[PDB]
Amino acid sequence: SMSYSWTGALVTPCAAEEQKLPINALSNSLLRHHNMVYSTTSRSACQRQKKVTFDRLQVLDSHYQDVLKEVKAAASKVKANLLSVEEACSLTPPHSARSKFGYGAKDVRCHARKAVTHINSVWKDLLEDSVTPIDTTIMAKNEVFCVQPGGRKPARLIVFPDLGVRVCEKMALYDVVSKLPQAVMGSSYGFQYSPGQRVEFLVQAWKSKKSPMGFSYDTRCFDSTVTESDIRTEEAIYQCCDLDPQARVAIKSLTERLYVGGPLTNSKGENCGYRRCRASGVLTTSCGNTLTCYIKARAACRAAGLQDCTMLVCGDDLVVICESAGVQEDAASLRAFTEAMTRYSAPPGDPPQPEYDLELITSCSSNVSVAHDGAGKRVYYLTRDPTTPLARAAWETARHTPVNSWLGNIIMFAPTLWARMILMTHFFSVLIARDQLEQALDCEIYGACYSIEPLDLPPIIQRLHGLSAFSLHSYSPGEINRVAACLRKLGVPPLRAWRHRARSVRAKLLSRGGRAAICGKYLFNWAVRTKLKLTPIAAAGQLDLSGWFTAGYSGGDIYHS
Ligand SMILES: C=C(C)COc1ccc([C@H]2C3=C(CC(C)(C)CS3(=O)=O)Nc3c(O)cccc3N2C(=O)c2nc(C)oc2C)c(F)c1
Repeated sequence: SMSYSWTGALVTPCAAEEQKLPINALSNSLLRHHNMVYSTTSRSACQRQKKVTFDRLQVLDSHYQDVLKEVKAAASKVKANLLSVEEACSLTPPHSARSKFGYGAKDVRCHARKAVTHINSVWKDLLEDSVTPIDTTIMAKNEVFCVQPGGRKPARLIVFPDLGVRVCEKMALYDVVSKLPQAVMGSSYGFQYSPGQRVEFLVQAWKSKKSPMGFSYDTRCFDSTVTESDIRTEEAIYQCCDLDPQARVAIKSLTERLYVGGPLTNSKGENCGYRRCRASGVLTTSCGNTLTCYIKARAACRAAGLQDCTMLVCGDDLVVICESAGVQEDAASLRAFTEAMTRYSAPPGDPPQPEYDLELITSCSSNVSVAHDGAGKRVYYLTRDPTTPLARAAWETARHTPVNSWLGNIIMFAPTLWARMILMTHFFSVLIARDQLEQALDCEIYGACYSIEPLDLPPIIQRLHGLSAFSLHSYSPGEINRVAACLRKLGVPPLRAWRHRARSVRAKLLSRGGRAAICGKYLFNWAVRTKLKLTPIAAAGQLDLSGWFTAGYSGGDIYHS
């Protein structure tokens, strides 16, 4: 079966799409080489369509079936509930795509009668029709990157059903996709961990091995590798739970009418083609991808003869750490792993490489690195190449965007050199300049949208990373070099310039008192030689962070609050 078939109609925009980073004084103060920063647009959709379109050959075997049985057995212990229309409405993001039926996200969030009447009709139709494919829209994502001269990445494609259907997905499946993944994959389910917990997991997994070896496995176009049988298997797993009778009907209908495939319509209403793989923009994308990746990977580890594996799975992202059998044996085992994954429909982009140092493994864009606290104690933390974060931060300074990656990056990468010295300094300075310090902003954590107050960053950071996040120094030479080269590449001022700026920002924050002063004291202690004593933040204990690290929701149109 082909992942997609196409009619020749274009993937079309629904508004003008700005291509190049605009010139703005505040954005330019972060990053000057604006010609190297671009947004993907519908203009490159054809290139992406070509890449994501291929035939899937899938052959399953006894290891695969053995793992599937384990998963179904674990699922049978789960109880999940329906959400009410009101509950589902409250999970809809404020800038969720408008319905084609005359209402938008705001109407959903305020339980407007036109929205609710339509939602109720969609629900009824799910209960009454289990077969007619549901329409989806195909759009080109507008995402910002820095050039790497094949130059520019083509746009990723998002495929999503109508707003009314999305609310019904929440009613049928929000509780399932929030509970089931952790229950059936246990410690391997990556989205249950804060950043601090994720680094603890990876480090302990590595340390526990006599002679560790690890790798990341990069499936080429994972969504396109997911077969109709994969998606029906997911449905069978969902049905192992104790569910409400109406949920069972809706879940089957959603599977058969939406998740397994369906027609692709552009923003002009034209038929673009037909999908027989994973939809990138449905509630079950993260759960389904994670389950499918886990099942295939766990089976493939057995096929590969890998010894004492520890896996960490987040959607299509897979890390395995295991006991080395020797260099040639390990290399052969990774070839066998790849052959198994390939048989299961998931061949690699880049072939996996065995790594014998933890820092060399990249997972969810990130690698483990080490710094030191004030007493010379090694502290592990997750970092990443800052290029994309910085490029997006510059864009988000020049233009108002619905969701701010910069805030998510500060939250998730708070212990890093670059988040601390550059992102914190820049954004506190911009927020002060624009008189926006007190304003909550939308960002994403594991794909769910949150409204977060920047003045709450210090206790958030303490909870996610530990108090040491405000005291790290003596970073690794390789990390320092990577950041430095990024700054030269992008025309970002050097770190010592940011330090000078941070001293001013800090004094301004301290002068304001309250939460602002806590931001000055804790976030910018690094910028002064005469340091303040950083004691545990009282507010940290009081923060309700329930649901932050429960499940992944990228593509699933979820808002938490
Ligand atoms: C704890 C760590 C420090 C390391 O582990 C992480 C770190 C971050 C995420 C979140 C996020 C990001 C950007 C952020 C921070 C700005 C927001 S985020 O937390 O949602 N990036 C990434 C990646 O760069 C790579 C993979 C997945 C995601 N993420 C997704 O959820 C996601 N899934 C899809 C299909 O696409 C995306 C963007 C994650 F899941 C795991």
